[PDB]
Amino acid sequence: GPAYARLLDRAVRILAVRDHSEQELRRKLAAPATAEDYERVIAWCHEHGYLDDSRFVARFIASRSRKGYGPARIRQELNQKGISREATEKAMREADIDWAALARDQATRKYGEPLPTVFSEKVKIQRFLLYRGYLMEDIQDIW
Repeated sequence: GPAYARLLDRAVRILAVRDHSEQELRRKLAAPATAEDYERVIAWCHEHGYLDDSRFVARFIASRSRKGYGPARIRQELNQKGISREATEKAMREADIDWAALARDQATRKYGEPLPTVFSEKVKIQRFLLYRGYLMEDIQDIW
């Protein structure tokens, strides 16, 4: 009906611009109609390719990993975006990204190559990589 069509126009205009998670789309539809009208719009967007959280999460992991963030931060950010843990874990497994190698790269960029090895400097390097979201397990072998 009228509410559905008005909300559909609003949704497509938002989504035509750039990728959103389904939850990001909801927040924007709710920013300045029945529950069924919202759901029907959502459903249309998925059917016509304007929403696809699996595509969204794969792209997000790729992008954030290239910017020097590790899994623990990426997972937190995805949760904020309303991506299911299921979608996140599948896309993580699929991306098969060598986090230890990317961490080593961030470290040499900030701290030089060969990496510092003195105890007090190594601790600072570990702190930096952990804050970036790399796992202790990722970090243990950069040396």
